[PDB]
Amino acid sequence: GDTKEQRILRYVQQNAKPGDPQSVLEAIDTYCTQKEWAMNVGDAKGQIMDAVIREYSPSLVLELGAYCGYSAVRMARLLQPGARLLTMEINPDCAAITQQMLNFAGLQDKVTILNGASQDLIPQLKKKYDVDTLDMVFLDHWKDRYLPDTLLLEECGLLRKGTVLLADNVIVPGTPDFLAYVRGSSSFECTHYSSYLEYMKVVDGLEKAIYQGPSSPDKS
Ligand SMILES: COc1ccc(C2(c3cc(-c4sc(C)nc4C)[nH]n3)CC2)cc1
Ligand code: NA
Ligand code: NA
Repeated sequence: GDTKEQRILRYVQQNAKPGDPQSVLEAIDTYCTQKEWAMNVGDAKGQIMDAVIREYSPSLVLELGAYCGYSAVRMARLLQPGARLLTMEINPDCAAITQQMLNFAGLQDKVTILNGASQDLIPQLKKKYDVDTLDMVFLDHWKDRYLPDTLLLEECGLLRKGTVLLADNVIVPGTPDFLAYVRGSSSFECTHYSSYLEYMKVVDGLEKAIYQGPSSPDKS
């Protein structure tokens, strides 16, 4: 039984070149803009992601919401040797697509795919995936989970001063609880990157929130 996600993967395999992540990105963006809409960061937002990756040169990245693997390919292709992407995907079939997408792109050695819910997997990272702290987190999963998973990352000790969080769709459909919290909290230094939705003629944006450390207890 044919699914949209299988169709995306098929289009890449036919038209992109194996071992060429850039051709894979172009294939998906072409498919989604010309053939069939799909939840896709798209190339405009993708360039903001690229710039963030290049600026901070993360050695360990956590992605929430891999879907078909476009963002995983986008980020992993800019990771240095020894750098790692951990990506989480709650749907088993999408997780399988993401693995095949990364395999095709030649990036499978840089990426660990975890199939499960963010709130179940995030607390296992220190013990099971030998994580200390994360250099960067990309949020693009269920929008009502941005705030609680950010709070969970903090309390699990996975954030350090300087950790970049980059969150997509903070305007459309919107994550106002997440935005209120990080912008108002002194634990996060925030900036907003506006970008037009490729399909919709509505303005969206990514929020970049840089962790400053835990807030200090009240003194004497
Ligand atoms: C209806 O809107 C959607 C639907 C699906 C998605 C995707 C997604 C979400 C997750 C979740 S959810 C959760 C609690 N932990 C994880 C890891 N993995 N992949 C991207 C496929 C994003 C937005
Ligand atoms: Na998105
Ligand atoms: Na803030």
